[PDB]
Amino acid sequence: SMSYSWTGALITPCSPEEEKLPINSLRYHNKVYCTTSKSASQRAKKVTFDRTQVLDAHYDSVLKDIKLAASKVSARLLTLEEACQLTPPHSARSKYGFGAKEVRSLSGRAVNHIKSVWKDLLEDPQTPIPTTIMAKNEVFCVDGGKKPARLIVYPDLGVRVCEKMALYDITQKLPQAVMGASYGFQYSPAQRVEYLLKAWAEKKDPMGFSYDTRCFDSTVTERDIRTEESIYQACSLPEEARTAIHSLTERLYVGGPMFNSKGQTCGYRRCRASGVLTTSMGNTITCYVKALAACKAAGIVAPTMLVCGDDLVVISESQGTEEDERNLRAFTEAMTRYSAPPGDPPRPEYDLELITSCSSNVSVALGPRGRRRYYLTRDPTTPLARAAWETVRHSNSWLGNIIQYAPTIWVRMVLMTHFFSILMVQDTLDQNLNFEMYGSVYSVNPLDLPAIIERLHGLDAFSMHTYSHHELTRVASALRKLGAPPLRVWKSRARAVRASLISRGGKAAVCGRYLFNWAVKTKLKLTPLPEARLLDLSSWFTVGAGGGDIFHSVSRARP
Ligand SMILES: CCN(c1cc2oc(-c3ccc(F)cc3)c(C(=O)NC)c2cc1-c1cccc(C(=O)NC2(c3ncccn3)CC2)c1)S(C)(=O)=O
Repeated sequence: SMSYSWTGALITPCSPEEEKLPINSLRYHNKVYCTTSKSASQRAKKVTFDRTQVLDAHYDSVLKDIKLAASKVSARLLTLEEACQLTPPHSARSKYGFGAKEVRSLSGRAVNHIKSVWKDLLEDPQTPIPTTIMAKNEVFCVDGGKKPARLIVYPDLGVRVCEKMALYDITQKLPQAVMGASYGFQYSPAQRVEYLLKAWAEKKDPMGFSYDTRCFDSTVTERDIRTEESIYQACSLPEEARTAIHSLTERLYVGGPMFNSKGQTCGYRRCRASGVLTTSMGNTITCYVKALAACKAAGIVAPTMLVCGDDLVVISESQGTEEDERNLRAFTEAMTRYSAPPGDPPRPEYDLELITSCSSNVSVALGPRGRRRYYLTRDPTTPLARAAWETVRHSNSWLGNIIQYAPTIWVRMVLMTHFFSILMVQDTLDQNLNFEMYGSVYSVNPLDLPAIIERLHGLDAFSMHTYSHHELTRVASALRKLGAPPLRVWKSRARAVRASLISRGGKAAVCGRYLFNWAVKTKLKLTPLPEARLLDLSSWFTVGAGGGDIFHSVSRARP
């Protein structure tokens, strides 16, 4: 069927929008742009297409294996209170006279509304649950042609809290149980790099590829979503959870009406809703089922897979150049029949460093003893374009980028320097900041960055040097494109930021010493941070990182 039908009503904004920075620094005015609801119709057309799905014995066999693996899981309902605390503080307010603040504080109006939503899920398994469709306002660098806005489709806040009560515990247990080491979200960046190097090394002759599905959410069929429900139902669950999961599947996940911000009927969806709890989990499991079945259909030899939502990497035993091309073509044809055709056809790679996945590539630099250190990086154009917009306007993406890409030269020299300088000038350094990342929210105090970085990337993230020529060229090109200061200027700025941080003492001084050790002549010998050992970041290493309206925070476990 068609992924979407449209009434012709526009995708409308809820708040005023800006395509360009106001000329009210104004050095980036013509270097950056923001997507708005004005390009929503162009995106709507791109995400609307017919799906045909033909499954075979390879798909059937893999699905039977997943269902048996899911049978081992036991999951429980979350209490209303647990689901309320997982809700981010600025999650889109309900249409029923309450917002995330009232949800988190367990106010009478919010609680009573959520209880009647839950009761309604138990009593009615069919009435379509309305959704809102919105165009995202995201920043990119001017370069072919302006990117149209991405679209999000979500149910009301009351329904979102109910999804957590029914399925949150499943999202924390089911993906690892059915996918094992293939489940991408479980790894910190250092552990992902370790897994990739190990998978590459355990091949007699390694060949790898990334597989980019064209608009994965739209390729997800009604049958794929009802199959996801049957994988959920294979778990040992309380009866109440089974009823609510079935009702959420038929009333919301399989499809339903979409309304614009004005309350006008906008369209009808027959594919994945971008803004529901099960998007990240369902995409991960469904991508995994299709890809493993396609590996079997193609004759991919000894595959090792890594899956994060719709991002997929397959590392296997090379069968020779001609055979590898033939097997990848056969892999693409099988993925196409399963309703997952590619954007660009996959290419066999014989160097792990040449594979791009989740917009990232593995790069090499040297450590304190001149030993090789592998890390994930990416083109910094979009992170730097967003940092420029957010500095000119207010406050976010910079914190998410610092955390994910802490060992990169562009984070160390540019992002870290600029944002620690802004934090001190604002005198709002010792505050927890909330930042949005793929539909979920994280609360991090910047003063805790050294311990967080050590836990995620290791102590080598503060002592890496001799970055690659490709990496240095990519960073210098991005800064030039944006008309931003070159790398040579960031060292002098970092010395000042480091001095200011040290002069403040305490945690601020630890940030100065660890994060900016690269900027000084007389390097200190950085030792492991005892605080890093106590960190509890359990929720961070789950599908919750890829979406689902989840609030993640930094906890500290007792020894
Ligand atoms: C999204 C970027 N990253 C990633 C880079 C990656 O590179 C490959 C990859 C590259 C090359 C290759 F040959 C094979 C594979 C990935 C892959 O698995 N492809 C199948 C992959 C996944 C992520 C990722 C995705 C989603 C969440 C988090 C995530 O939660 N990140 C953290 C975080 N995010 C926010 C807030 C706080 N913490 C840091 C934990 C990571 S990265 C650099 O962060 O590891």
